Amino acid sequence: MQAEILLTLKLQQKLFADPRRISLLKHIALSGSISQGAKDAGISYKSAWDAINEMNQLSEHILVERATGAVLTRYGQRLIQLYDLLAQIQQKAFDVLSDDDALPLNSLLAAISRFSLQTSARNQWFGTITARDHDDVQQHVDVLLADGKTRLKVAITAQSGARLGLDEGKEVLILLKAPWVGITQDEAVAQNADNQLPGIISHIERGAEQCEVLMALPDGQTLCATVPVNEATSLQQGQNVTAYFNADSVIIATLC
Amino acid sequence: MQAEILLTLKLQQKLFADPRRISLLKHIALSGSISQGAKDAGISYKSAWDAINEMNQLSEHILVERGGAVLTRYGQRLIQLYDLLAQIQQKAFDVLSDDDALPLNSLLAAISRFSLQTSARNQWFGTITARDHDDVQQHVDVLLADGKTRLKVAITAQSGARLGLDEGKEVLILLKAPWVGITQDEAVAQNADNQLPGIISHIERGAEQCEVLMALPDGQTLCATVPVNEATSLQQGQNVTAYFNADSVIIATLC
Ligand code: MOO
Ligand code: MOO
Ligand SMILES: [Cl-]
Repeated sequence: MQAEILLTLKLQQKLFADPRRISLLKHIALSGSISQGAKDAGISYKSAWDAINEMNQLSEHILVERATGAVLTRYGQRLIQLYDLLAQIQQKAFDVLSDDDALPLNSLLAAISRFSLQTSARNQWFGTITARDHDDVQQHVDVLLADGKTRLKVAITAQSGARLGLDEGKEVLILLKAPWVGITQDEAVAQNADNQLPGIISHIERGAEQCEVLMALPDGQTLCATVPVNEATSLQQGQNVTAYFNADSVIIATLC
Repeated sequence: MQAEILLTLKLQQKLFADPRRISLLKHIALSGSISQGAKDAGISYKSAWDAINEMNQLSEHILVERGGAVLTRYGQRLIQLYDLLAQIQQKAFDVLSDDDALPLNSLLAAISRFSLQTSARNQWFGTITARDHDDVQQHVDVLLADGKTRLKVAITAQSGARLGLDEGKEVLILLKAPWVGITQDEAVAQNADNQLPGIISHIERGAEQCEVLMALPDGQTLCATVPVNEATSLQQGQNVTAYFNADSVIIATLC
């Protein structure tokens, strides 16, 4: 149903971790024998003793000493935890980024966001940092959406701006939680916010305390916003509205 | 240390992709022919071929075609997916390549470290303990990785289902600084869906904004961006209560 990937780990032009090799380090921890491990995994205490004296060496920490004066070392234990994990990634990055005509939309950042974690934000957009100040506490950056026609002002702490490398040209991902988006026909109300997105209500579902207003954007895309009732009562479908939100109500996401 | 990660990819229990088959396909794209495309990589012009149609054998497609040989849409893709995965795994290694800095052996905690990075100054790992069925906006309750403090979050119904946010599900809590206030009027604190008592450890004053750092009983640090407007009585080493609402937090889960 799938395919199997094998993680080979080379350390300074040579070999360090082979699937069969990690199998040895694990079988030597469950057997506790210099050989029984080499045995419990298709090796002959040779490709095993040779792949170890050369594995302890290449490694910055002995992975298996003797017994008391075949036993491992904490670092040998972390190597197993590390590899196995590095093995899990593969499968998922592979399971995701899976294939074909069905899913695909952009590259690197756009593709990593596909297997990486996912957020509850109903509005996620890709853009590019076109500017940024240098306020000692809170800074503001300008983002030009992948549509090259939409501008947005976002605010983040300086420590954050510095670590994500939000410099000019940086490709980002705008995470806007539906509740941070307002809908209005009152161009005045929309114009008081830092961000405005014109559009028409393509759908409106009214709950008991909240309402999910879906807005069709000139893009074709849909902006989602959760508006209370005492604010989303006059709103109707097919109406020309304007989504608005302030710069401090947005999260940024970069690979850095 | 100073390590490279060569990636061996196999399907149907057979060598499908290999760094060499890739350099084979990449040079076929550079030279345009299998002929040169072979030497410019690693001999056997007279082998590469059964190796290219063996992959055309393993995928049912025809990775590479044929004056000379031109890659396919599936050939360049498979080339981009390998190289892509080649980076991902390289990073994953390097970011994680530590001596004692574990992501709680959680794919989540681990993935979060090398994959997309967010600007939220407050990110805590937790586990969903509950969730309602309200049609429009639901509410999930979280129990952080300290098994004590419970948070309450609000998400759209589609987000609740699309992520599988049910009991036991592991999540990462994203809380941007500006959505967190810090008071002492228990009336303000108790009024917010969320409240976390602490003690101010530092206060960065600015022309209009302040950056208050409160140390959580955890021993960590919560960060809030407070308008000097709402930071007139805030001082250092003071027992305060940080507060935020349920609809001001984003959840990040796996798949
Ligand atoms: O599901 Mo959200 O986090 O309200 O956009
Ligand atoms: O630095 Mo922020 O204000 O948590 O995105
Ligand atoms: Cl509701």
